[PDB]
Amino acid sequence: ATYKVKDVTTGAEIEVPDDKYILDEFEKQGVNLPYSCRAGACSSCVALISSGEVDQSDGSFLSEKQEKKYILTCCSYPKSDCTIETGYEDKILEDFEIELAETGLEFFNDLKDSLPRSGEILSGVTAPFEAFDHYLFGNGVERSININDVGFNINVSQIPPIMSLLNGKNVGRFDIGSDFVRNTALDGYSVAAYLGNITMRTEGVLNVKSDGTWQYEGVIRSYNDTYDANPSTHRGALGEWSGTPYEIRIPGELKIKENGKK
Ligand code: FES
Ligand SMILES: [Cl-]
Repeated sequence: ATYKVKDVTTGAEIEVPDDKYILDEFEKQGVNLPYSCRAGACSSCVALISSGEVDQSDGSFLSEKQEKKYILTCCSYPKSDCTIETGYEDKILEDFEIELAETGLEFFNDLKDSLPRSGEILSGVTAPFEAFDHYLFGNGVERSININDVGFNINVSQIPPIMSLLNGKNVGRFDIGSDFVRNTALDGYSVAAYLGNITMRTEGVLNVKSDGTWQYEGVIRSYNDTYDANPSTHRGALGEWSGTPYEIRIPGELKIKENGKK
């Protein structure tokens, strides 16, 4: 047989026969699709499949659960009419990410009939689903969440302006006041999945002694997150599982106090 496989990404619509790989056939009819290993052992050629099915048993990199929504194009034979989305490597979810997504949606549905779509976002495990629902249905209304409710786990070792002094023959008392970017994946997938990269500010004093002991004390504050979950973002990846961008105000001050030895 020969089933039609459409690609959202390139727009193409190739007739691909059940005995041939999706990548190869696309390449034959002139469509350049991404790849690297060509041996079923990475994710360079991964696509989302949103309808139809395939035989990718020839590949191994994807977990059992990944394979429900993701295919490896360099090892995939269609078994039906397929719509897919190539170029998905940079949006793919890891197993532990998919588990959190699956569980958090289940819990979100448990409160999705009385969502305010304004004010405070509810913290924790439902936040990513709440922030995304607001993206679709909130018509750009500002939202907020206190910096102490987000669930940040921030260490000195993760703050560049502090560490550029701390890794260096620097001794004495240093006042530090600077913006830095926080990739909230450091704080675990449930914060990342709605905050992504966010600009923060730390103000405090670092003491470094000749003996190598140091201590730091100060605070952290956050600028507003710009929430955009369009089709090319990680947040959009969790969504596909149009809107309007919006701000998340993150008021308050987080306190920071640590010490160590070089
Ligand atoms: S290119 Fe490595 S899995 Fe297809
Ligand atoms: Cl600055």
